[PDB]
Amino acid sequence: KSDSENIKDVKLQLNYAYEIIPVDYTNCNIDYLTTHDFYIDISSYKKKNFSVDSEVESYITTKFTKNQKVNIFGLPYIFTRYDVYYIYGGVTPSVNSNSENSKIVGNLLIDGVQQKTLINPIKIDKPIFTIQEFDFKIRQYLMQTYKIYDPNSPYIKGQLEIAINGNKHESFNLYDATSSSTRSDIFKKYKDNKTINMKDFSHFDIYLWTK
Amino acid sequence: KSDSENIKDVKLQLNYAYEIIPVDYTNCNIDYLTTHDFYIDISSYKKKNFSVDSEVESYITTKFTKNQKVNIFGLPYIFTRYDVYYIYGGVTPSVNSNKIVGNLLIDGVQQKTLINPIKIDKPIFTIQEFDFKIRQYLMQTYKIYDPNSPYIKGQLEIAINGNKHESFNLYDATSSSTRSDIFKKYKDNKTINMKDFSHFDIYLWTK
Repeated sequence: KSDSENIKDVKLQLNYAYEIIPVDYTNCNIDYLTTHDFYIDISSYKKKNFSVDSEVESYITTKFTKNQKVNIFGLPYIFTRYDVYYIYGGVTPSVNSNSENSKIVGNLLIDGVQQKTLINPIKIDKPIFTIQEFDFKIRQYLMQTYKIYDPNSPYIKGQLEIAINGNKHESFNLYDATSSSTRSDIFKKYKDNKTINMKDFSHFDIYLWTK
Repeated sequence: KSDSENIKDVKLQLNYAYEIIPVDYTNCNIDYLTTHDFYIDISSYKKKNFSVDSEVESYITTKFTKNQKVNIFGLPYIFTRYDVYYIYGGVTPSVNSNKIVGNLLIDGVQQKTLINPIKIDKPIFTIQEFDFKIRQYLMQTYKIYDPNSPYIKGQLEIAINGNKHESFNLYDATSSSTRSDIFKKYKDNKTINMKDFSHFDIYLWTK
């Protein structure tokens, strides 16, 4: 009865996955490090014992050390009866007051043609941030503004490209899911804990396609 | 070639709606009050200008006053580009101060007796907070809103000392219900004093 039914279901899974409140805490202590998990304390914020378990890919926790202060910006993929938030990656070194006021500019292209230059569509206050934080915020902006995950929008393909000084153009599929994808499935990509220093950030490009 | 689509679609809307981190803040200043909205400041928490707009039914904000301190526990129903959380109800007075037990029955057979599946530390709390925590307990433990679970009907009954108990439908959604549709019930800002809370009873059915 249709040839676009699948992309609609894919968009539905993405719209649901990203319509969420992130785990956002700054200047938190790394209580313990395992081969693939960060165990971070956020008890001071909660006023009761509470931690965050950030699961990552190999050789990421080795970049950190116990009792180092870090910032957390991760999307929860599951909830349990315990006072612990479960996220993938989203961990960066906290190196200052975390009150950066840097300008974020980007280009929005649809079907290969520039539509507008986005000025501060999103805001990031930390000097070092994860692509997860940038990705979440930009998708939310796109969801709210261009309805990119609405079944009635013409967008069925899209990429987010982040330009970093040194020809490093990170590129991510904006329609990265199947009709069966859970938040865990969709967020697993963030286990690489990919991080960018705002000072190395040049701009970003959003490529949306209708065919 | 789809079977039992309805109940599954209803469960899906609910599963989507309740799988969220709530707007939870304590000792917040009421910056402004309109006929149906509370505009509460949470900037000190967000380390940036940020507010919460709690929409409620008539004559609820009239029970509060500008600059009174309140606690917030509400479920966001929409996200926008602005630094404002949008919820229904979830507002209680912050008190100088600042024992949940019940049973669980499935298809008439009591499975859990006198359990404390959730925790609320406020001496006064909204039924919204209680309801959210109970549903998360049920979603986590029994996957009550997963289309592949057998639970298709349910009631959450709350007993209050010296008062009539109240019962709430746990599958209160249609196949086209948004988060706003499902959370609209919380606009009554129904609240309970912990000291008056007696116990609860959860009933689930597969038939």
